[PDB]
Amino acid sequence: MTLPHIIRPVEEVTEEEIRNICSNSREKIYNRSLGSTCHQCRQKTTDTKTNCRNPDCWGIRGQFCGPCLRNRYGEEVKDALLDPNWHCPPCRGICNCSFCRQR
Amino acid sequence: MTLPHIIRPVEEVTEEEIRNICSNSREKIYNRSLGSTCHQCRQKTTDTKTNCRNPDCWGIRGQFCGPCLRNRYGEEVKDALLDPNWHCPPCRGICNCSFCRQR
DNA sequence: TGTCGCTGAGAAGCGTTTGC
DNA sequence: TGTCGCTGAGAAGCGTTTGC
Ligand SMILES: [Mg+2]
Ligand SMILES: [Zn+2]
Ligand SMILES: [Zn+2]
Ligand SMILES: [Zn+2]
Ligand SMILES: [Zn+2]
Ligand SMILES: [Zn+2]
Ligand SMILES: [Zn+2]
Repeated sequence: MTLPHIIRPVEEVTEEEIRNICSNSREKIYNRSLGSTCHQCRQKTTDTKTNCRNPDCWGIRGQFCGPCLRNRYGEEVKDALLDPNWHCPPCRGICNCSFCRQR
Repeated sequence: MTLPHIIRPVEEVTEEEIRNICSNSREKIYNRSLGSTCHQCRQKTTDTKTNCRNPDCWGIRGQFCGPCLRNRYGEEVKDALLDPNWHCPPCRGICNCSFCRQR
């Protein structure tokens, strides 16, 4: 059931993907088929989300929506998508989601 | 992929299952279809194996073969199968398998 | 510009495997 | 009477969800 984690190279990141980053939480488009889930807000939407570059990372915990990364971690998805060494907050051990800050 | 954990009641344990407990490791029958895996020796065989009674337990880590439970933990599968309150060594946190004693 | 609860999740088994 | 290495594993998303 675990969705495979695939590292998208920074040179392979499209400007269409960059412009499809969500800016306002309430303006999201839910899609049970093509959408992706943000680890923080746990909403499966079509807006572009971050991609963890840690080889040992797995699953969906590296995917964060636009609003979530800039409000819970003070970082921009556009910078994380083009960051060669970006690790998700779970990898950094700084995730403050409902689950992570309890466990 | 996780095999569901089902608690077999002690009153529902068959004498045929009891007599099918493995006694010698080298006299095991491998079966990729009907066999079960022992958490300790990691062999999928048809010999009767233990069943953890912990409700929060999951997966295969509660299944131990005859030789493994009596050689690594000094306990008998026949006693564990009829024990109302038996928890597997992983639940007791005393598992000494190759993986558990490292992590 | 905004978030958590809840279910169900939380591997398993072949291969290179058997104590001195 | 006997055991470990190795791959691949290690959730995800709807519902009861949006900061004052
Ligand atoms: Mg799974
Ligand atoms: Zn989010
Ligand atoms: Zn990560
Ligand atoms: Zn988290
Ligand atoms: Zn065994
Ligand atoms: Zn158990
Ligand atoms: Zn173990």
